Amino acid sequence: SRRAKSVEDDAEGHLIYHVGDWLQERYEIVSTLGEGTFGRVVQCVDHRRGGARVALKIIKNVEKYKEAARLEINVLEKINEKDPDNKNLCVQMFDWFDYHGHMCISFELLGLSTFDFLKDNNYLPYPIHQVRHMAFQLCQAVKFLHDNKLTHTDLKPENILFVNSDYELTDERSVKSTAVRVVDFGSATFDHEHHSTIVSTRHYRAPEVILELGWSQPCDVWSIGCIIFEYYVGFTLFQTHDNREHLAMMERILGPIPSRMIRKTRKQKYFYRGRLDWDENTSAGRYVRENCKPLRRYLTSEAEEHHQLFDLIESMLEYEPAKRLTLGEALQHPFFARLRA
Amino acid sequence: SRRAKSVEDDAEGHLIYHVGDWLQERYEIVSTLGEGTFGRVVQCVDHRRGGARVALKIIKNVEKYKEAARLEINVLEKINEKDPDNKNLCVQMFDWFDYHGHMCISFELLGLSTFDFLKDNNYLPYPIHQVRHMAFQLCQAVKFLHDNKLTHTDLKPENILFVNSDYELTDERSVKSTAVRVVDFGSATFDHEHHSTIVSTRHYRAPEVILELGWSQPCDVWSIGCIIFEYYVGFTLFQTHDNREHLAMMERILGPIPSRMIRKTRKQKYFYRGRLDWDENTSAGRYVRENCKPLRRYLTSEAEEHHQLFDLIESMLEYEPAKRLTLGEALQHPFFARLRA
Ligand SMILES: O=C1N=C(NCc2cccs2)S/C1=C\c1ccc2ncccc2c1
Ligand SMILES: O=C1N=C(NCc2cccs2)S/C1=C\c1ccc2ncccc2c1
Repeated sequence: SRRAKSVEDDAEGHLIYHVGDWLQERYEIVSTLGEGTFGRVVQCVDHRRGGARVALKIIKNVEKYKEAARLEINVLEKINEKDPDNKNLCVQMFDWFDYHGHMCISFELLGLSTFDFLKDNNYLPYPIHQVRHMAFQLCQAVKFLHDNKLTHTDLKPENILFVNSDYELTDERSVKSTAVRVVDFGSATFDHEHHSTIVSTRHYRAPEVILELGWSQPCDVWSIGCIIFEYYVGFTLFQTHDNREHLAMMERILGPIPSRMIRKTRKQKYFYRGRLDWDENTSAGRYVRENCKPLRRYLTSEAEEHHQLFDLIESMLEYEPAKRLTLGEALQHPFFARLRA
Repeated sequence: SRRAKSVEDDAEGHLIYHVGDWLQERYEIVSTLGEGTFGRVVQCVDHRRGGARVALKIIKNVEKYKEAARLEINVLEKINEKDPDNKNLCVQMFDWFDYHGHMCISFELLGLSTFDFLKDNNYLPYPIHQVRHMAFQLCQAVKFLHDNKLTHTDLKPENILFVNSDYELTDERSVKSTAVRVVDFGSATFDHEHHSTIVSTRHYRAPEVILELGWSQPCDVWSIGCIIFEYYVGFTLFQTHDNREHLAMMERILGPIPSRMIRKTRKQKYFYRGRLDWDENTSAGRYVRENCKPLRRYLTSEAEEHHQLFDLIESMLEYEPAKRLTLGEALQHPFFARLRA
């Protein structure tokens, strides 16, 4: 057990349980699989379902998380409605229910997340062939969403789970099968619905989000680019928590922000004389410059297949959303020629 | 640098800085002293003030934390107004200012918190003489607040700082001087002001708070009891994050909740047939019973001075706020006879 640290702790709002407890006279809690701001996920044995091992996501007993979970539920319903055979690469929901205020969602039991595998492997990056397969699947998965007028908005390695994270050793861990699925549709959004102003986890937030110019499907593609990169080098592309620094970092890695965007943003405070307001010759300046570099310098190799990866990444991190690569285009990219046939 | 984990991370809203930076052409940031939900505290050299080392509390650039900080500021102003010579045992604020949205407060540089000293010492508890001195000062400090129509509402070991945490070794750490001060008046509340429904950090939350019956000065005294205990055994008295469990724990440790309170609470969901709704013969039941016991069983010793401590604690954890020990009574308690003369 852990120490609460404030009047409003993540520790609050959870459902108490102990291994061996049953829910709805049906799910036997076997073990806890993880915790997130939303709640906990627990491994259960489903007894109205053969003994099948499932992943139960138990949501906090709080209005905001419960709202998000009701929204997540019908996003999952509309997913099963458009892909009965689970060929779409989004996680399969079995059932859901309110449990004394805690929304509960049952999913097929998967493996470790692509983040947690990495972390548990000392942030040693995935080999390129594995990055290719993973990236490919991630694009299919999210294109499916995009086709049905959805935007996930919170794509990140923790929300991409290996179907099975069994691995081999060498002193280094290597996953046996890079089959993956996309999870967490709590923030997912249809085109007709209200859009939150701020929408992604910092490291995967797209510039149009930062500058509140509006967002839609393209901001996912930005997230995807940032993930592919992370998979390839093993650390986040934008390690920052401040808007101005984040923008400073983009500029350095990607080149300058288009004035159209600078001019149109209500977030005018980060700009002076028409450019980003950021002195490179301060300590903050020194920090960004010392801690990141132009995108193409992160290449491990000179081989073509590596350069092809970075062309893909480079297109996904296009500043201007309308010019940014779509995921349809993404699946046609040279980098993926092997995996298509 | 650390990984953001959600759309709304603690990592967000902070002010970027680097050691060596100056603020207001005055404070030279020397080192970071810690982080909390509110912001960061940094050690600075004040150059409009002799070179004095101060603790600068830099608040996030966010409406809720900034509101709390404006409130914290005038609570500190009214404290200097009623005790010019800093004899009151609350921390001394030197100055404050808005810095591009970040409220900044300057304090005398103190030492490690009573929690962090403990933690850094493997949760080995403070000897009783030290507990006595600490408890005594904590009571004076908060009585001062109580006298001037205040309630801190967030008393906890992290908010009680040693003036100087220099220590001697033996394999065990022992602080050389148990002089302490009370910090963090972000949640502090006058009697005429609006009272938040929920007000303390879980482990120090008073039953009248949990059951939303109203609260005022007495709920601090509850917190204080819980702290004294923690100081004496080295771990929290109520290790829980759920209301019903928490109430279950109280009952076991303290005896049964007064029906008056059960009956009057709008939080009627935790009660059936007039008592707490809690089956002791479930696993949850088994957990509470196995993980805590009646208050007086935590005694390390049989000596009178130990029993005296527990009479004090026992009175501070009176269920009924009006019957609960006041801090005036507290300072007169037998346990403190040594320290008075
Ligand atoms: O719908 C979901 N949202 C998630 N959030 C990812 C997390 C982030 C931080 C802690 S968990 S997990 C999830 C469902 C989910 C589905 C199947 C699983 N199988 C094995 C292990 C975990 C699993 C989690
Ligand atoms: O007004 C305040 N509220 C605080 N909150 C306590 C924390 C809790 C978690 C991280 S910091 S510290 C504080 C002021 C404060 C004042 C003097 C100090 N001297 C040395 C070291 C730290 C210091 C912090």
